[PDB]
Amino acid sequence: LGKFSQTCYNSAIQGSVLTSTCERTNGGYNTSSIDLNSVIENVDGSLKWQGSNFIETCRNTQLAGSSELAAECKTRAQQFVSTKINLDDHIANIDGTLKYE
Amino acid sequence: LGKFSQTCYNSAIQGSVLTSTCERTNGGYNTSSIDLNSVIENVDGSLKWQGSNFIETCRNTQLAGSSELAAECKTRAQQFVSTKINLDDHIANIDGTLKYE
Repeated sequence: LGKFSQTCYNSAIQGSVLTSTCERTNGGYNTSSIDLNSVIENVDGSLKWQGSNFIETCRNTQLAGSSELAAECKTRAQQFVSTKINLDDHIANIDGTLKYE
Repeated sequence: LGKFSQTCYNSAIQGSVLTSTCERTNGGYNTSSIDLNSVIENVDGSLKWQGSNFIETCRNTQLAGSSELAAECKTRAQQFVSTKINLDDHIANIDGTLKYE
């Protein structure tokens, strides 16, 4: 997975766009770029690799306790993980209607 | 932030949709549902709160060395902090072109 920099060089970032000159399988080089905006995100100040849609990659979603979303979610290696998240962290009651904050 | 469960009852998860009977600012009960699909994501098997669009909430992006993207990104409390991520984690050279895997 990854490791572009081992066989590429003259790399540059301009905003979210990475450009690099990379060795071809059968010889010679090619310059290309990739826009990282759809795959990297800012999570509370940290750059992180964007995850997947949970309805697509998790099964058996259900409420655990009174406030927790639980599911079995796939790793990038297709192993299932038992996982919980507390909806009380960012889900509020505003005047009777559920809202995110 | 949050704490919907202190003032809501009969809470239900249907797929990505959360439903609850909630208390209203000035009495009575409200029933709302909210879709968690846009605010929670599956990160490597873990349910996590989804972050922000990076080019919209970060600045001063640069490549630090051969493969580290460095930036200043805004935290939830609106402060800029320094952060980096290793592009070699998921950016590959596929026959001379840059690809995410």
